[PDB]
Amino acid sequence: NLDIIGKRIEKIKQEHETSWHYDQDHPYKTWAYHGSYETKQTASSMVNGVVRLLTKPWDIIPMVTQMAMTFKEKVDTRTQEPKEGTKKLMKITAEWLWKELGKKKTPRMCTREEFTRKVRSNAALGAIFNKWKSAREAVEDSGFWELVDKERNLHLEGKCETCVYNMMAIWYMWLGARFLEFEALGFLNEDHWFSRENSLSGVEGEGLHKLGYILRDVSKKEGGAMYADDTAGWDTRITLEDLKNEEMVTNHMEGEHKKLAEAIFKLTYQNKVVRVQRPTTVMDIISRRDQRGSGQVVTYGLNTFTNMEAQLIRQMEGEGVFKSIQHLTVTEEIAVKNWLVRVGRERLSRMAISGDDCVVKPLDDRFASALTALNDMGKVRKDIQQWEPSRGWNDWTQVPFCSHHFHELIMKDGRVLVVPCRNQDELIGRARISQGAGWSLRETACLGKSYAQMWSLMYFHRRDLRLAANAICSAVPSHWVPTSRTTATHEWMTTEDMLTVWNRVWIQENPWMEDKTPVESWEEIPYLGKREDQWCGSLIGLTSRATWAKNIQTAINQVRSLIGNEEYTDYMPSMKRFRR
Ligand SMILES: CCS(=O)(=O)NCc1ccc2c(c1)OCO2
Ligand SMILES: [Zn+2]
Ligand SMILES: [Zn+2]
Repeated sequence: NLDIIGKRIEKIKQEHETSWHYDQDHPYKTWAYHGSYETKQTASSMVNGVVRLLTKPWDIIPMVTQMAMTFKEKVDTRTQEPKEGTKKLMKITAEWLWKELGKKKTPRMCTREEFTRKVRSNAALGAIFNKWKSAREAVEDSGFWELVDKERNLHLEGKCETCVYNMMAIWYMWLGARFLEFEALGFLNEDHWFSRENSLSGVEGEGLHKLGYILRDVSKKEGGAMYADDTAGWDTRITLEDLKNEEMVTNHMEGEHKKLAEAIFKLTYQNKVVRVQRPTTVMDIISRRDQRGSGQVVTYGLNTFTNMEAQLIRQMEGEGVFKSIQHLTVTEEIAVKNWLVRVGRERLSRMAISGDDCVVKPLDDRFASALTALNDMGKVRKDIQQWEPSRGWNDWTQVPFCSHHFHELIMKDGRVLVVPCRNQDELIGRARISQGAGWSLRETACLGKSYAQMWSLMYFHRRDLRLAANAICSAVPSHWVPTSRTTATHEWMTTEDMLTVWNRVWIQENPWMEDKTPVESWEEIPYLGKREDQWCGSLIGLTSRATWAKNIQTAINQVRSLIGNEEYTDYMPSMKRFRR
């Protein structure tokens, strides 16, 4: 308790000595409370005018228009200690999994140089505003690095002063604490520990154009249904036993790195200090030992790790490797170890795991009712009763993964595309939203262009999105560079011709495409069936959509008149209906 977190608490106390009060009407039950102090402040979603003016039919669709308008009683819950059998299953599995992930990789520290480059190219590192304005300024000023140095030597000493979370559920830290996290644990992401090649279950770096092909490869295995169970609030169900199995990656480290990594896990992950906005407006300084509250990129890799572990154990339960979670007998331990050594890698290859999101094709359907370990680890399924067997999927094209489903699409020349899809109202509603202040018209146009190029590359098979993408690319000056403020692979972020990028992604670099004959025009690139396009939210067949398509040059010219006298290209004649 207070020996590890007290210093951080002590320091915050003295910075607000005029306001410190141990409030008695504090709402916390599962968080340890320490005190309050005086503050007063809060970032709503803004509309992208360029995308909205070129998507007029969706102005009257509430599922689109409501997305631009507008659980902290789940963070204040507790997770029971797993049983002795469960804790043993997790420890054996975690030990084995870190070794497999480590066979072809070397843990190493990430550099000030690597960190500096990251900040000088807009990556959502989740820092705060004070002493310097932005991340860019702090990184050039040598004073920062002396503060970083002071904390760094404190961590080597086994102590912490400034590594404090700020709730808003996204936990921002100051850039310094973020650096020390990245230096110790960035290697998991920077060196692709959760690539499919390295982890067998993972999809880190894979790209939305690969995920369908990966699910179709899992479908080819002999076994039962495909299970895709969502966890209810994964980050809140991370136990202290989970955080200790994750820390075992430090067993693979040496020297300084081992000590620096050990301090991130001990001082910031397995003990936390957080400041929260309460409107009754004070700042509450609360602590807890468990739950996930790391940088979003370390969170992704450790979520993937612990999800891989949890699903191998659920597979062991289905296959009868152990009888009960109450207690592992000495000979069950050797059977579990032996299962891992004998079939562990095969069983990883039966899964696609993206942080808290999984798809599992088990050996058979005993998996569906193998719920004792999953429930006792705290990984309780969403939208199904605790002990009701899982509903599996019989067809890989129906399975949900990373907010998508996947279609098999046959080109007029016989070649097979596996394409990503989701309800079209979600895609159009997201492209009509921006975040943050001070957007110029040019910056808004360049964000519209990023969405349009993503649609041309990933959702070309949706009639409405290929037309809207062509319209936006026609309305934005041809040489203006697509932008984003918060940055999977992003091949649409480019000024290269989108047909050339489509050829590179879907033909040249596609390992599931044997014939490498380039496509010569957009008209060779197919759509979903008309009925399937409607099922997935198309407006084809509506009067509003027909008027929009017919009159699209008038909408393009409205946006061109607002942006002014610039160089534009007409992309509409890439589509048959606008080709005379
Ligand atoms: C290929 C470019 S397009 O999407 O603009 N034309 C196809 C189409 C238009 C109207 C329809 C339809 C299909 O089915 C019902 O009404
Ligand atoms: Zn610290
Ligand atoms: Zn679809």
